[PDB]
Amino acid sequence: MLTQKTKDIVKATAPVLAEHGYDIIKCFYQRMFEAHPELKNVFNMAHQEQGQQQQALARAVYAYAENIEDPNSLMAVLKNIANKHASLGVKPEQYPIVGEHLLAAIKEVLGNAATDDIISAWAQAYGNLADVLMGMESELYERSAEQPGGWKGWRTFVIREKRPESDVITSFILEPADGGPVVNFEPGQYTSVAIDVPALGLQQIRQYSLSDMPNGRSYRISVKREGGGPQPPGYVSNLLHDHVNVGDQVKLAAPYGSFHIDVDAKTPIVLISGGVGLTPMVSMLKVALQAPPRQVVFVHGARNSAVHAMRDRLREAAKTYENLDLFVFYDQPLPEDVQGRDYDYPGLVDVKQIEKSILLPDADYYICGPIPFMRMQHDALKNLGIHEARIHYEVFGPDLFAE
Ligand SMILES: Cc1cc2nc3c(=O)[nH]c(=O)nc-3n(C[C@H](O)[C@H](O)[C@H](O)COP(=O)(O)OP(=O)(O)OC[C@H]3O[C@@H](n4cnc5c(N)ncnc54)[C@H](O)[C@@H]3O)c2cc1C
Ligand code: HEM
Ligand SMILES: Clc1ccc(CO[C@@H](Cn2ccnc2)c2ccc(Cl)cc2Cl)cc1
Repeated sequence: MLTQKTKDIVKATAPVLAEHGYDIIKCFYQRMFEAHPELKNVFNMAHQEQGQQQQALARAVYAYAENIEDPNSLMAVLKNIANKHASLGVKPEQYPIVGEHLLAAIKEVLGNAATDDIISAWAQAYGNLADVLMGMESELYERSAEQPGGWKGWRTFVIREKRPESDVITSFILEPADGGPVVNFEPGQYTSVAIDVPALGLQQIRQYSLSDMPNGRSYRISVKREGGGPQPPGYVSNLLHDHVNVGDQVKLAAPYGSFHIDVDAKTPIVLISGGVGLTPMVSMLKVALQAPPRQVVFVHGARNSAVHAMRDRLREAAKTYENLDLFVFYDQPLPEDVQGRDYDYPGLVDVKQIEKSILLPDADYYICGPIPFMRMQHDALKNLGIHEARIHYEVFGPDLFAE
């Protein structure tokens, strides 16, 4: 537990760590993987190769230092991290490993600036946080294990169905190879696919939102091909698209995540998604639609019809259910796409254009999609006067972003 003096050093030195983030990250991974190559099966080996994490790291040390006197705010984001670590299968015995290399890295990068006081302070902060996280991750592991259909670590699943949803998004329906029940989850939650990457000669792990409702038998994920156009292709998403088929096997983690609807609630929901960001919205849609009433506004932005996933299914849903409003935005509509017919509005999702349809009293708003899309939606919702507490978001990447 941290003395006042220790927290003050953290507050005074976080900028130094954030400034040297690139070199630290680079040194940390060089050291850790030399000591423990096997850890390369748990981390992302694309990472580009570390840029996104430097951003994450810079934001994370600042926010930590900015909230070190407020344990409640700190507990909340720790929960999101525990959930992500639980999904990856992070183990208490790995905490001393990360710690040594992180500290050895920080020390080697700061060199002369790495005083005893400073190294002592971040080392205590590493330990304080390690403790909290391990306890949270353990409690999450036990809760999955004990529930009907639950498990710890990886369970083998077989692909039963593989269906294209658009040019770029394909669904996979998964049943356990053992043939038993699967655990319940909250709409909005994710699994993690663990699979061997031939090009890498390594296992890689990626999160995917569970895109259908709980049924007790199977899970659905819906995967966007992260393809070419100067940028290198994604590892796992291309692998699922081209090389995984009906009858092949993957490993899955139990459902985790802190982004979801309260199923027992009867208050309304506004579901705002961009592109593949729709995947957890569909699960929330399908659940909320049973039980009086409940009231769902499904607001989706896509490029056009070619890349619009689940297009015919949502359209049919909007004419079968009185409690569902559908609003579709097309950013660059194809010539065969016609407004007032195949989509509602052109351009980006803009909540002002449907303001009275979305501002249901004491609603909950849920946002998923690319970061600038989420800032944009968050901002717009906040200019209508919705309380920060009523806006919920999930990042398809590290972070900690639109915090
Ligand atoms: C909570 C959560 C939920 C998610 N839900 C979904 C979902 O429902 N559906 C879905 O499709 N995805 C979802 N994702 C995203 C998904 O987990 C993966 O990040 C995504 O599928 C890409 O993985 P990959 O292995 O294909 O790409 P990686 O190999 O991990 O590469 C990542 C990206 O960087 C690019 N890149 C790689 N190398 C470079 C380079 N050196 N220079 C520049 N760019 C580079 C790649 O093209 C790719 O777009 C979710 C993520 C999270 C965190
Ligand atoms: C105090 C110790 C730790 C802290 C504060 C910490 C914090 C974080 C944070 C902030 C993230 C990003 C969360 C997200 O993407 O939503 C993360 C991700 C991650 N952590 Fe930790 N973590 C710690 C320890 C560990 C340990 C011990 C392991 C064991 C291998 C580990 C493995 C990972 C992995 C694999 C990711 C995902 C990043 C990626 O995509 O590669 N972490 N952690
Ligand atoms: Cl200089 C420094 C100071 C504090 C941390 C704190 O956390 C580190 C270690 N780590 C990695 C995975 N899990 C934990 C980290 C977190 C998140 C991300 Cl996205 C990258 C990193 Cl490196 C890291 C470098």
